[PDB]
Amino acid sequence: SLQTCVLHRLSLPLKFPMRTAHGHIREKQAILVQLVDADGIEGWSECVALAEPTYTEECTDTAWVMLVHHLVPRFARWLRAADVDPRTVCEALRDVRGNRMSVAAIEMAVWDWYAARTGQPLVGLLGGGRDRVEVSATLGMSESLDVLIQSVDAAVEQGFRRVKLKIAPGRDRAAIKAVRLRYPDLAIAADANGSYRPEDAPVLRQLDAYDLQFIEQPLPEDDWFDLAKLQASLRTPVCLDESVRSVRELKLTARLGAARVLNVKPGRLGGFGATLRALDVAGEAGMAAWVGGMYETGVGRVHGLIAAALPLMRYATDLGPSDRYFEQDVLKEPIAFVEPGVIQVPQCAGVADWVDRDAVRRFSTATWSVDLRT
Amino acid sequence: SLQTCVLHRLSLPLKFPMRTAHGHIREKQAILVQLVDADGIEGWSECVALAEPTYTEECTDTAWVMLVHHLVPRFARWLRAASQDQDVDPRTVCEALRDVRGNRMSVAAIEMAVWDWYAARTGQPLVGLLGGGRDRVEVSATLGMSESLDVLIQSVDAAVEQGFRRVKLKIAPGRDRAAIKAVRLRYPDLAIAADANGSYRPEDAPVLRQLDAYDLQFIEQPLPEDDWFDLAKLQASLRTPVCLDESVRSVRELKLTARLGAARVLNVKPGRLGGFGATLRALDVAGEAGMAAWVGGMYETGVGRVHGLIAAALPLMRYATDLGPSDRYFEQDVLKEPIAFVEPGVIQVPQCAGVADWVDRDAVRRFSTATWSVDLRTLEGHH
Repeated sequence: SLQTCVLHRLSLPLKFPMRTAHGHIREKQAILVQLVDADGIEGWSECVALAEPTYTEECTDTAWVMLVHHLVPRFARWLRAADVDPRTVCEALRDVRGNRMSVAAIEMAVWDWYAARTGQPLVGLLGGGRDRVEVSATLGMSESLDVLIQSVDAAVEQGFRRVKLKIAPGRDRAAIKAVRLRYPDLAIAADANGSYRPEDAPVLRQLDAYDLQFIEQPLPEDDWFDLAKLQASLRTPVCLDESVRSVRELKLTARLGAARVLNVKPGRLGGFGATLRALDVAGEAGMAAWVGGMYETGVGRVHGLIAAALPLMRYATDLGPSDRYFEQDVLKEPIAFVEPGVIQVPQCAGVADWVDRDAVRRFSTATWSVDLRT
Repeated sequence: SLQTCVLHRLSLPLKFPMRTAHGHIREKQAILVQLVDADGIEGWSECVALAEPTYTEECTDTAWVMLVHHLVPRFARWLRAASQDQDVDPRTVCEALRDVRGNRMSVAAIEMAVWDWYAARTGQPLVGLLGGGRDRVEVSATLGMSESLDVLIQSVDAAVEQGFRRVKLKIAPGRDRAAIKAVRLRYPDLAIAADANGSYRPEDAPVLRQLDAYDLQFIEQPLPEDDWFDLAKLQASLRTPVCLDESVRSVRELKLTARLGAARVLNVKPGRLGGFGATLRALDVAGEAGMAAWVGGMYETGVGRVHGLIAAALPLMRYATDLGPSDRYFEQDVLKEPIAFVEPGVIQVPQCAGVADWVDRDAVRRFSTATWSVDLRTLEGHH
């Protein structure tokens, strides 16, 4: 008996404005979806599209009109044709190409609502066994090795269980060697941001000595055949992030043996059902995965942490505590470490009771709603 | 220099309702991009995004905000760069937008209006500017499917009587072999293509293989956009070329297609690919790979249709275009003079140094549901 869909557009000041090409990003623009049934029971979710289409093609502005004028009307029409199963929600959105982050916002709000409605932990409905998740810190490159080392020192001293070092041609082996020299037992992964070419196979192979968890995006996006050849020659798992947009590119990856680890963003995949399907494909291929982040508000952070509880999510998540992102977030209690470098998996039956509604009112720049029966 | 950009959101009544997906609709929404320089020289283009995101992920609503709030500001910033100081080279305009992912139909509208402005500024035919040699192009007709084989054959005769040099039949499992067999027997020498719109699955391969007996020019989009290896295996099993349209959105996807042997024919739509420069890069790669290409349609207004016929002049565009005369689609279009056959089934390639002079300003104005203008030097616009 879902009755209302309310879209909230928010701007939250970032604690640590991020550098871009021509300036800086100081606010997180996010869209929260709030679903309300006839009895007042709610489910919420966050569309993770970023303000500018620099990381994927969706951005807050285009997500907003996609929800308002296309996906919400479709969802309402589908509702008006017979209790609701959150596993079937994407059937309403059958005919829509891409727009997976806008689609995810609807689909995840419906799961969140259904957890609230049934009073069952959302993580339990999805099949998440893990009770706590380890968290990684990402470290930028530095021309100075001493500066890189200090950044690792500071991370380890803040509790972190994994570090992920950015690397690139001429700025890889020296750094990783010096880090592994200093911390023989630390989990270290590397992120190459597509800076290597197939000729660099021997350099990457050289890194096998350091027992990296994975090397993320070694080659340009869509160098699929080159990637499959490169992974065949490396003992270290290749990890893909933006190269795998959908369950399809995942099947391509599996068939070619092009990578062994996935950076999963449930919103980018199109929601919880899509994440579960991806983990099925991945598990059958003998791959493993971890949850990456999109500097989410606490609503999306909660859902990401729940996804990180899923069995195949064997590596550390990039989702840190709220206070690494925002001075003030949208939850009554911020997400925080429960042990150094470790976060408790959210056991809420839906996030709604955890939302600070005064904080959502204050950060809102626009609101739009519709009666789903109309 | 270029001083103003005006975006026009249009709604054009159609002669009769066009087929949606599961519906029909009365009116074609379109976005035109208009650029004006300090001397009053103009370029136009059409953003080909459809009203619903059912063919690709872009639609009218999202393309409008992408243009207003993201791409036009980026383009203004680039126009003020020292390197655009004396000449604006349309070849390089995509560098203003190099940090945007996807959004290729919105990107293409910028890029193509700049090409168009540049031809008008230099008084050179846009087609020669892009290396398009053909002087004329042949035109195909798309025929819907009916559970009546009579309706079908009647539709085919009607297309043929009108001179169309190809027919493309809509097909689906259970309504494929019978229609094609009948048309092929009746028309032994007619170019026939088929468009499956993703209606087949890998288990249907035996049915599609039965189709090789009819010598189709291609079968378009046989499978969903679900798995590249299913496609590769199907094409390897078929003597008939597979044609991809929406499955190929970029030159890199075309590289992968060719590497997989997943298809042999490309439906080119410059807007879907990211503009004229992207289209030339796609044709390079398709020709190197042994693929044939042709230009498809998006129910374009006159602006988009003119630009699409100019791309269809390019050397590798070896098959007929789906871009037919204005009047098949609209009582009143945005050109002073409708696009028409020069001979039955044939259209003269536009020789305009830009389409600006051909635009009916009154029609553009009547069909406008929204209009946004911006001073390109400052960045103040209004509604």
